Amino acid sequence: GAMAPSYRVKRMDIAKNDEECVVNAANPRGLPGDGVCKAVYKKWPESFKNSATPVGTAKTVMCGTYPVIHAVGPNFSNYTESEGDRELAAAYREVAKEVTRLGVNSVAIPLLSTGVYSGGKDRLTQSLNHLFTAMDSTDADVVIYCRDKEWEKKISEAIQMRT
Ligand SMILES: [Cl-]
Ligand SMILES: [Cl-]
Ligand SMILES: [Cl-]
Repeated sequence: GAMAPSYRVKRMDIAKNDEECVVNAANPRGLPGDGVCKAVYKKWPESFKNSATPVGTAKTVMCGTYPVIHAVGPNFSNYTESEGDRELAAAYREVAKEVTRLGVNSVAIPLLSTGVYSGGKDRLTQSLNHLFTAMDSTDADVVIYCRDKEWEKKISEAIQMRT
């Protein structure tokens, strides 16, 4: 585990992370996809061998010795707010299980269901709070990756508010 487990936020491409493993914001079919998923496909294409997994689950595939945790959040275009919220919570609980199983001291993680799976809503707070519910009992250093300058400020403020 980390000596003093922390949360941090960085505004940059998660394919350039400095952590011991990465969480892909995957689609259920293990396809290259777009956004974070396409960046992850270009950087770790070997990790997409048999990476298909259902909504609300995470499936780890090794690229060399580097673990890629494919986490499948719900597309809020298709799910009801209620069922989508349950699947989004579940995906992050499965990430925490994988991070623990792998024995890593650090993980790079995007905000699941905040981009093309957001159904056109701002889900920063919803997605981040489910990330914290899952990851608070883990001892890995967590580094959250985002692309927007206003999102960076809001995530940083949310981390600092817990102290
Ligand atoms: Cl970048
Ligand atoms: Cl998304
Ligand atoms: Cl963002």
